[PDB]
Amino acid sequence: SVDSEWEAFFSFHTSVNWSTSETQGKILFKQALGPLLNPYLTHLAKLYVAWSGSIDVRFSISGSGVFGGKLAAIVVPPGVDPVQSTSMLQYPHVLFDARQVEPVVFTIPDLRSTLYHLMSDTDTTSLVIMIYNDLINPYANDANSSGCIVTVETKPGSDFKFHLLKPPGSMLTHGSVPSDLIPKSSSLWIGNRYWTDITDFVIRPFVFQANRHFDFNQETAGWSTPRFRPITVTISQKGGEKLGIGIATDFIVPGIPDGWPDTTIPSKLTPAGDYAVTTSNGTDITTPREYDSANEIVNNTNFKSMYICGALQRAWGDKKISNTAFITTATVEGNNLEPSNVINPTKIAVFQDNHVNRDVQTSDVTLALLGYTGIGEEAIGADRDKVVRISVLPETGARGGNHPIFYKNTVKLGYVIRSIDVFNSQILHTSRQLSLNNYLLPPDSFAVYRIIDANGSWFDIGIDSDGFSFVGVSNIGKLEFPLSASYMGIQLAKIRLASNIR
Amino acid sequence: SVDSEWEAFFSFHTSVNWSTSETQGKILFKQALGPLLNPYLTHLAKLYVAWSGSIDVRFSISGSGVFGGKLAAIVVPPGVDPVQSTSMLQYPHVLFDARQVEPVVFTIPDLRSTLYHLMSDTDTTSLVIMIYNDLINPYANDANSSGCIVTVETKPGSDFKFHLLKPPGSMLTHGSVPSDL
Amino acid sequence: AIVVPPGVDPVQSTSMLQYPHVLFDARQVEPVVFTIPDLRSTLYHLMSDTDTTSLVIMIYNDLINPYANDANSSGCIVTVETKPGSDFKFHLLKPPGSMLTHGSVPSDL
Amino acid sequence: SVDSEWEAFFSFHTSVNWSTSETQGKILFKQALGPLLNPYLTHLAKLYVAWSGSIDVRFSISGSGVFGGKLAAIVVPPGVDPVQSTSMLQYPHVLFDARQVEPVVFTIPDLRSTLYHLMSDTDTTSLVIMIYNDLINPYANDANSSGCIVTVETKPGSDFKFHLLKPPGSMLTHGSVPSDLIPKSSSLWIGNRYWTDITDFVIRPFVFQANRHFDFNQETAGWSTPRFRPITVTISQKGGEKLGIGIATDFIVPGIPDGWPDTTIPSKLTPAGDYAVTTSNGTDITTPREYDSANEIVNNTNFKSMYICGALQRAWGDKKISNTAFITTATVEGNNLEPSNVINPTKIAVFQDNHVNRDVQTSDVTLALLGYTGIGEEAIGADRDKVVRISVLPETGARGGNHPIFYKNTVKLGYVIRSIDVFNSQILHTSRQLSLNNYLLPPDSFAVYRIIDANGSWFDIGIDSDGFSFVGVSNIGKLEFPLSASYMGIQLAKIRLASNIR
Repeated sequence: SVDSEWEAFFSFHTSVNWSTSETQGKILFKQALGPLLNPYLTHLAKLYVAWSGSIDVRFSISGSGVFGGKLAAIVVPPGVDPVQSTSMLQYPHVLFDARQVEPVVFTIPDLRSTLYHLMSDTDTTSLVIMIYNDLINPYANDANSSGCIVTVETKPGSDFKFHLLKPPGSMLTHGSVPSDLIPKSSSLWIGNRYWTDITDFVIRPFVFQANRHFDFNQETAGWSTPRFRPITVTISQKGGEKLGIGIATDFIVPGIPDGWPDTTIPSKLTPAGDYAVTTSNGTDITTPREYDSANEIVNNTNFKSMYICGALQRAWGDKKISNTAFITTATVEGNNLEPSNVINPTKIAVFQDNHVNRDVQTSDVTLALLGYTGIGEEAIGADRDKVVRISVLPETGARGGNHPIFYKNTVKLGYVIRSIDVFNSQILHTSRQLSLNNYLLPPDSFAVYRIIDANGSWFDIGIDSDGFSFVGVSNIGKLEFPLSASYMGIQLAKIRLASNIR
Repeated sequence: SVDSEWEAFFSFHTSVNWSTSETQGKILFKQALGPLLNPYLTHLAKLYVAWSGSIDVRFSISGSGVFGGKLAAIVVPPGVDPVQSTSMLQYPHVLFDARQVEPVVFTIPDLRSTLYHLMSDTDTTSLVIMIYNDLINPYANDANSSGCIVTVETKPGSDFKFHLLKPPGSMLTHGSVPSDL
Repeated sequence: AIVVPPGVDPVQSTSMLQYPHVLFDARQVEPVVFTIPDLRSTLYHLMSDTDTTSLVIMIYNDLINPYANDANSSGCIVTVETKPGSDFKFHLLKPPGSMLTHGSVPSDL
Repeated sequence: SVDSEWEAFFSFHTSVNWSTSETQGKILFKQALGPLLNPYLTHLAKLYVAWSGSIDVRFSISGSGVFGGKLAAIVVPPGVDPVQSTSMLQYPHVLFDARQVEPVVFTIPDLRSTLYHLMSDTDTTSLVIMIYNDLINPYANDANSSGCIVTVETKPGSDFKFHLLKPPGSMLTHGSVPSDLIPKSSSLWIGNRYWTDITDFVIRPFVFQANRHFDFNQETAGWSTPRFRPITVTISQKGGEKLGIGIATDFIVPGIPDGWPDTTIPSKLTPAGDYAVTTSNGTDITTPREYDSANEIVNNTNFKSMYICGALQRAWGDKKISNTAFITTATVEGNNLEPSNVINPTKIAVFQDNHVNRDVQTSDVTLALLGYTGIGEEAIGADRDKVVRISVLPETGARGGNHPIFYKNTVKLGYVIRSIDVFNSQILHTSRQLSLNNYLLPPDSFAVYRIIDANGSWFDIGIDSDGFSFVGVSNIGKLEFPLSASYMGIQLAKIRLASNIR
């Protein structure tokens, strides 16, 4: 019928899990006006610049005649932001019961300062829901008793109409919706500190990483392009023995080579020892911890905590066969190698095949990345003292009841056989976008992303205004890895990201 | 729209916890007439000296289809003060069920001796609620079994309008609301 | 010819053309006259609002000439006139002297 | 005004370069009906399933009062496909002059068999343009005299309206528009046979490649996932010396490991010779060709044409240090290594650190990819005899006046210093899609893609129904590499892809 059928039916937006353990007064939908709500509108809005009117919002719950409880509805005017307190209720509101099978549908009228709302106006009328009266249940007791879900649909109000038709091509002055970061599919994900695909999650209280990490304003504390490619550096043949300290050749960070690893040696170690031990091979898996016993040991081997990497030797004047490569970042005074945490154009050591005293100079070329030195079960990047900052220290603490995560990756080792992994802050594909794009997100509203395994388990992940990953569970566990994700939008970080995991 | 939007929507007033251990007949809202009810009115009243008409009162409970019980509603005329006894019920009343999801909204009509109510008149019409029939619950037993809450909103009746406009500064003869200690 | 809505700034690339446009020929002796409709966020535009509707022109198809060869072959000029639209009217009458909050046009250096 | 402003103005579609050397009668717009034309419609159509009516088409040329020539317009009914012959004109047509400054605008009325057109119906009314009378120019002479361009816009006809509103989520039965393959940006492109970013184009008459190559029907002659990751194989320690022949561990091709290189040794060579020569180092660049002279030589070094790759050794029972890796695919009868072209679960050789006669077995683990053996200026994959087929031989000859290309990549070498490159068939990101998606394209209509450097140069690339890259120039040259692409749609491969390069 009408060429505007969407301007008629209802589209789903989001839904939340109202738990019986959720104390009186607690926000549930900080959702605000603006065509960013409904997807159709949001899509259509790509062709205009002007919007006005309101948006109807139908939503309901599936309460059982047993339950009892009431939800509140309040239309927050522009310029104010709702707080998760009670006082919010000393405001004209609309009570709402859990039994009511009839889904409620009211409208968020647009009160405006201007005539027409510029696409980007993030300051508009808003509506919210708060648990008036707790959710009671006749068979209380232990654990998270229960709690039903609540959905929320959306339909463009009647009085809602656009206005200014933009001419195609004239780049948008603001930024697209952040619901386009993580790829819907677990397959191609891969860490940002290491080119391996993720295979697990890390529930932590703190997170820190600058190398290849990008901010939401496109800025980056880092020192390297959001991609993994070979590292080409020119080192001046020392004539004596191993040297290090070789400045890069072509990178978007004066000195500090784009692609150069992350951490540094956790102790004033020296460069030497052939196949330096860490004892017992064949004695596979008798070893994790602190060397397990006297005979059997867990860590030494001289150049420990070193980044292994194939490498093509230059030749300058002459002499062949690549041969080595063992790197990191620290000060190379003498034949020692004290660790620096601050990274500058004077801390890039390596190992070589220099040789011959004519003092032939400017050796090598390139080297990649393959492994690292088996420092026990230390998932690289778990301590500030080990992460190398260029100046600043990008991080994030537990905002709201949410906790920060990492992305348990996997890093091959050498001397041993094959093992150990390493964390990760941003799913590579993300950073990639961050740097190449430019969005808009409230410094208090994450970027709700749904994750789901192959059974039923599912949880949400958020994105910090800085660019980190958050979770609403105290601990997550094992789940079928044929994972796939999705995007919801934004929600005040002050609310937990529900999940049906465990 | 109307420069009097408050004279339209409902504002919260107070709410109480109706427990299943609360014996038959027990007051819950000794609340009385007078602009002191709704905050908007109460605030606006600061500019007048005269008020009249009634005030509508919407309020409800969130009962579960399981529960059973009835609440009573009674409009106590001025000059009398409700007692927490049963006999109160041998008076025209309006029964009320815990299941009813529909929130009730009736009015407290202003019966008056005078023409216009002086701001301070603490002797006016009044409304109250009493637990007609206990609150029963199929899974009784030990401790304070359970008991749901009940809210109460307020909206200025239609026939409610002030009257005498006081000139600013002329100190108020009575006293402000104690909700400021 | 393309009418760029407010909040965006035209780039000297091609993609600009994957937008509703109006082709224009070099032969057409008839001078074209269209309007730049004002789409606005507010009700009335404050004198200083530098963020408004906009129009632009881009060379769709190169300028060809049957006698090519060396040097800057040739190339003709193009003019542009202006007339206040009908629906264009002011609104707030400022009282003299009340210093202007913004700044005069730089065409006076 | 109208919430349907697009249903009013005109949108650009495509334009062509009408040359004065273009002989009488030659198609220029095989364009056919269907919302796939206009982008707005095409986009909107995502929400329906039914469309009907016609589409208006405004387009014109910028002819100079000097020129002379006429273009023809013909509305080809459904079920027939226009031929690039003259006879096409013995059909009711509409003549068209080069001088006419007034842009013509007619409609392609929808004649239909059914009531409503199912989204996928590729058999509908169609319109085309053919050069009635050559393009004449008073100052003829040498070279490609001249020739002006012609554009073509589109606007949804009035009588054009959709019909069936599909419910979201119910996966589309057909396939999206192929205008979404190549990434708009030269940056992240990288070859499909090698993980290096492209840096040049190869104008060739023939093309062949199966490994990591995908068809348009999602099928692949290949033997490996459209991605680059380490190759893990288990080889049975021979006890004697070097072995090879080790079956994979986990790949979607029985035997043939996913990721295993492409070509094989071009001669019955053996496994030996330490730093086997190919003479003169330091004698840099005195050497390309056929060894240049007696003293100086260009190719031998025993294990020539071998794929170099770091590799982590297993250990089975015992004994350490990775150490080697040099691979390819051929039969390993004895200590010889004759080349097989046909690849089966019995042709995967390597080099090792087996040792000790207890006959300790099942050695190694993994190995990656770094280099190859300097076979002169041979851009790997330039001869059928060198490319390894699993059974079939995917390729493409010069369809129409168009020529096939490759993607001159870059592959590091060893013994020398650093040099030589290698071809490539599909821009990786492409194959990636091909395998993960499912589109629709006429076996005679490419996928027009525009390429542009940083000056002005620009040309088009097409996609074969099989999945190859084509060009409309006999030779392309050097151009500023800050390249970026785009997508147009589809055009009968029988037409050349114009370009403003050279």
